[PDB]
Amino acid sequence: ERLLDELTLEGVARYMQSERCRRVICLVGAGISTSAGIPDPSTGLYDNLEKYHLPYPEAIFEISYFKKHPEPFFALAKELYPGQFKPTICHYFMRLLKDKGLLLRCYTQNIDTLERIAGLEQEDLVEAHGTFYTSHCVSASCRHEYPLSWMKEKIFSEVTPKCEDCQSLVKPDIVFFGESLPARFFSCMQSDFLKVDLLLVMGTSLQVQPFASLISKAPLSTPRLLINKEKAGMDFDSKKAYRDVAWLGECDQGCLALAELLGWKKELEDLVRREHASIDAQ
Ligand SMILES: [Zn+2]
Repeated sequence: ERLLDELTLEGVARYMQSERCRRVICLVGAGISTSAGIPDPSTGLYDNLEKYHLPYPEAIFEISYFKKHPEPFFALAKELYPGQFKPTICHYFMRLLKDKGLLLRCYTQNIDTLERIAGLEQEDLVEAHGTFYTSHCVSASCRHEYPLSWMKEKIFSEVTPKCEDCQSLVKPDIVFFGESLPARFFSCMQSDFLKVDLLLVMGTSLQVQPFASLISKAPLSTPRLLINKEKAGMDFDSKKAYRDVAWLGECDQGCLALAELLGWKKELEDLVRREHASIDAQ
């Protein structure tokens, strides 16, 4: 019955080498980007906003307030926006899955675009909270699109981004409070998990819905691995535990350990130093 030899990282790895493990879905959150300097989340973000004199601290990420007073959001973005965008070991572990024909999807809660920087393409990605990768004019008759290079220079230069056709405000394609999740999230979830062979859940405690409910959409036999600072969301320990495995610690170290067990570690670390060097050159 059990598709896993044993509820360990080793059994996951062995399963990953069986003929039956063809289709892998990654579900990732803020914990896969912390080691890249991206924040988030009781990290204190809403605790430092007095200088923006907001009606309430969360207004800085609320769509209706943003459309009226975009300047706090874009000043906050400049302040928090990292000096470089270098994907983590964990990001490049997921690119190996893509490169070996194992990645069905990466569903991500993150907006930092590191999955794309690491080499995942749009077909590979479900950006459940949207992304800074692209931005759009907020006027419904226009919706002119702007790339990250454009939005980045506007934020760094402290120039409120305005549309070059109609002068309306231009917003990054991230999901603000008051906005709905992208259609791509709900459409892809309808069938992606009907026949997935493994769920890899990394850097999320599965406290956020409807993203957390994705893990219950897989077949009951599909093994599920959690790489996270804390156990949550799965049956690791009861008398009925049969398919869920928890590795507790930082996402990067967990991916390195999984890589070693598959014989992927050399290939992975060689991808990291290489890609990080290209980024420093730019
Ligand atoms: Zn416009």
